Amino acid sequence: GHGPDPENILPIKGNRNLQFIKPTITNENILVGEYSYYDSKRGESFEDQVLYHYEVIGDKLIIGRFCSIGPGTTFIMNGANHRMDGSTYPFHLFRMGWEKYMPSLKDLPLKGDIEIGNDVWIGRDVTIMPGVKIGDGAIIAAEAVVTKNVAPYSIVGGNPLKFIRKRFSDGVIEEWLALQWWNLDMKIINENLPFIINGDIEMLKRKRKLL
Amino acid sequence: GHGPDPENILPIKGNRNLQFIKPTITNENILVGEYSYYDSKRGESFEDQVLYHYEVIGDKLIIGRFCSIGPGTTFIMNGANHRMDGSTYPFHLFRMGWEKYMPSLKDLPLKGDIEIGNDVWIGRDVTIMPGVKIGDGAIIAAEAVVTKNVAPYSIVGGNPLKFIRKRFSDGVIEEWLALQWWNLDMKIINENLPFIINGDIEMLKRKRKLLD
Amino acid sequence: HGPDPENILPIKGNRNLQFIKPTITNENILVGEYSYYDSKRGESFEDQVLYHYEVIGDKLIIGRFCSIGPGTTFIMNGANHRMDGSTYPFHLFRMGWEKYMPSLKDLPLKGDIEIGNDVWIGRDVTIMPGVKIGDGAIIAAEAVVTKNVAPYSIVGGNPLKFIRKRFSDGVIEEWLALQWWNLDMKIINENLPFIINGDIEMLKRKRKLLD
Ligand SMILES: [Cl-]
Ligand SMILES: [Cl-]
Ligand SMILES: [Cl-]
Ligand SMILES: [Cl-]
Ligand SMILES: [Cl-]
Ligand SMILES: [Cl-]
Ligand SMILES: [Cl-]
Ligand SMILES: [Cl-]
Ligand SMILES: [Cl-]
Ligand SMILES: [Cl-]
Ligand SMILES: [Cl-]
Ligand SMILES: [Mg+2]
Repeated sequence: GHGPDPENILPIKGNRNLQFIKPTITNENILVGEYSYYDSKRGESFEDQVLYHYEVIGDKLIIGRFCSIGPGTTFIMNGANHRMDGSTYPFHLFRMGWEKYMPSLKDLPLKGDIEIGNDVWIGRDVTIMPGVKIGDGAIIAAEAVVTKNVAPYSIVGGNPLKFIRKRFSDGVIEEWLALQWWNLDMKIINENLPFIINGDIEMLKRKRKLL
Repeated sequence: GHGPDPENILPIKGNRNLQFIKPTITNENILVGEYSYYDSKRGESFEDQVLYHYEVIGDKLIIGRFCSIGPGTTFIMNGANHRMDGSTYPFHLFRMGWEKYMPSLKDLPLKGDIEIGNDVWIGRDVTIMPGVKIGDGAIIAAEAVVTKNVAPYSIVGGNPLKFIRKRFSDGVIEEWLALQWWNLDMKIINENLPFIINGDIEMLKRKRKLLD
Repeated sequence: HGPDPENILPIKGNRNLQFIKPTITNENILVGEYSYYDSKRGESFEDQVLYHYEVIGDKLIIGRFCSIGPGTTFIMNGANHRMDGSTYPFHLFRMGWEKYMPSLKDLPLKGDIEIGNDVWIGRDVTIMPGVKIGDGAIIAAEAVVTKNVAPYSIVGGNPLKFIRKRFSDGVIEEWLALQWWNLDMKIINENLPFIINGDIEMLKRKRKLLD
């Protein structure tokens, strides 16, 4: 059985910062696929990086498989959102007669769930805004503030986020998105690792005898 | 008078991070209005977020009332601004003969006070540069670097700062600025609170027309 | 006359501002005299050098009399992954994947980070791999240096933007021809009132009688 145990929190026995995210999950509304890792700074858990995530709001954080999440990467959820109709001041938090002004969930600018695809490389100290969707194979530069959606297999970075370039031609991206090697069994992946790594997409298609 | 005590440092039960700024001010030249709060990370003091702030400079940091100041927000004052006529190296700091090369403040590029208005929402990890004016009701996006003045009731963000959009119409902004609910008595603030929150500016305008 | 460049803590009472050169213990880090690091809480400069691995052999070079603000980070080439297909570092987890380690040809290595002399680097700046920064250049705070920085130019932001040139083209050439940082400390101490007040025309007179 080539490969590490995806349920083993600390796969690299010399390393104590790099953690497989999935088996560390405790909270709800957080779904992280197998083999996705978080390379922490001082050993902090991935969930500590998830901020403003209140069960009451119901927003979710979805991360696909085989994702590289750099140290300091922050996920800002909808809890950070202030009401923008009149004053942005959350009077209700202080109570003492102001709890009657408790906002409804429909009074708040809810941006939705954060969805991160598979095989995603997220640079160091990246901050991710609420409602952001990130496509498979996407690359996010370090120190980037992801203020919008990121296309599959695209390189982006900066504050606010800027589109740098697309990794492969539009046709090639289609083939990767049609293949979805991350959803295959580990037996198949291990037998296809060379072509996945060197990006020989036209060999993977021969490897998978389709109809 | 309903509402929390503005003198109360930690006004929320079971919260050790969100603080009322004004009653924490120990240092000078930091003028912060009532109800303006700082939601700290590890419970750190607001003043610790104020950098390069030396008293003799008379450099002032002004913040209005009812401001939301996110965690990690730092305020860069003039202070340690190196000379830019030649070498930016601060020789005088190391002394041992170099102390005579202390820059005259006439030779220093002072930008002036940091002035932040009322009802301002500043996101997490924002950096604010010297001499920056921020108008009432503005919104600073998270991780932003304020390198320029921010117009009242506008949304800004980025590094360097970019203008995103205006919060409301020009006419509606004028109505808020003519209102100045933060400058009204707490009695009548509570009396207008349901409208201040849902943004019923038309009602607020009517209430103030009545108050003449 | 002046401070001792071999003194780790040049200022009495200051436990944060360090001379970088006498603190260096690791390899491939070359820092000139009088260049200092004004740390947040006393941390060593080397700790601000990230993804610096011996197996790559990339170097960090910094001239003399550089001001480096707190939180400044230097990102080296050990960060980037293979980008031909999957950016997932399989080889790290081993257990049958160690064979999939990428060669140097497979990696998008950007080279060495070279910073000149008399360079002012603001607080919380991040330096990307392969970046060259000219002499006298000023790096604004919070900036992410994603490209080369011309000598005596002011830059900042993420990604890096060009703000302005400090002096005219002629004056810049004159500073670059002067190189006061290469003069003997006896000569520098005689010219400090001119190095600081920027009066370079008087320096050209003085260098003429020196040459
Ligand atoms: Cl919760
Ligand atoms: Cl959604
Ligand atoms: Cl764009
Ligand atoms: Cl190959
Ligand atoms: Cl300037
Ligand atoms: Cl703009
Ligand atoms: Cl009153
Ligand atoms: Cl190493
Ligand atoms: Cl091996
Ligand atoms: Cl010498
Ligand atoms: Cl002078
Ligand atoms: Mg930018």
